[PDB]
Amino acid sequence: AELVSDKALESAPTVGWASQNGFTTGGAAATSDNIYIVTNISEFTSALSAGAEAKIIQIKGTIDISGGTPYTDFADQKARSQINIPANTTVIGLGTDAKFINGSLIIDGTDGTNNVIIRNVYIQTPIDVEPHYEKGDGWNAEWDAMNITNGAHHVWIDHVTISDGNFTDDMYTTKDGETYVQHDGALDIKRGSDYVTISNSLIDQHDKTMLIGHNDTNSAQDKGKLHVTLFNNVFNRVTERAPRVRYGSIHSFNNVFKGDAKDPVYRYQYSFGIGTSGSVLSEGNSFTIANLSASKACKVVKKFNGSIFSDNGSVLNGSAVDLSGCGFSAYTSKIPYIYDVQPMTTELAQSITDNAGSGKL
Repeated sequence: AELVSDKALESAPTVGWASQNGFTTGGAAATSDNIYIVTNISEFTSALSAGAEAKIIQIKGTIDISGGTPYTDFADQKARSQINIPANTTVIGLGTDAKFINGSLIIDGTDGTNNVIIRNVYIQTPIDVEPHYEKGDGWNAEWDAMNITNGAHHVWIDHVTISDGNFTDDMYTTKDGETYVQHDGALDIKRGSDYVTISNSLIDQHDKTMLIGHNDTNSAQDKGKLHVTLFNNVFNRVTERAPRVRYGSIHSFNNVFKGDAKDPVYRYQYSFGIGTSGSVLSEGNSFTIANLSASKACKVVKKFNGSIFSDNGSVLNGSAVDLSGCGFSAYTSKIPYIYDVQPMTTELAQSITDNAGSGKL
């Protein structure tokens, strides 16, 4: 098909881990036969069947992963809603409304998948039709909006929006006397995945958001991997994990975090979660948290079994913050790429907010 957007051939920026130890070009080298325009789930999976061949898949309108048939149970949702994105693929949205609903985009390196670009698309978090009950935790949902796993590497997520959208948590029902949680994580990066860059994106209205590194049996294999760079993104009405990381090394700069500690649906808990062997370098980030005092600024970061966290130049509710005394160890590994961290002013925060998300490429 014809290439509508010339911007589709662009590779990841010089800044970011997705451009370290190799480049993330997606399907920039695709032949005309591997350039597609898809308007439904059938055309989407057909295009994806090109495998590792460089391919550019242009999304037009809303793609219903369920194909119009609601999932009847877990097995059904597992069998039909998880869409694998193969190596050397660029999934780019056309215009202002490229969207995915009722499913998950999976970047699974178990088959060697790498070099993937997901850009200018909106992904509504899936609703698990059959949450499983966990002894001591209650109902737990299984599916996320996007999952990077099993060693997938060199992934660039740009101008993407992930939101609970049409079904927010205040709409949850109850089953057997417990809140029937049907949303799981939003964006997960785990199991040895590496070299990822998340830019100009928006995650809006969601609880358990971004988990980098999962508590697995042989997690030591995550050591020295899961390097993720996040810049110019907006995390709005997100309860927690932006991200919560274990083993991975996160570089989060000039992002906007907006929430309310008394939000009636997505009550802000914290932004950065410092888990086992995880590290986070926060720079020039903007935190606008309603009902959060400057005296409790340390609440933007939460310590789990990890220790490494450093912040430089961030601001909370219009005033600069000093988190050096929050109880964490210094982030010392040197960032390998050149990057421009600007002072977090009211205007920068506004610009980031105005530009973040899908439909703004």
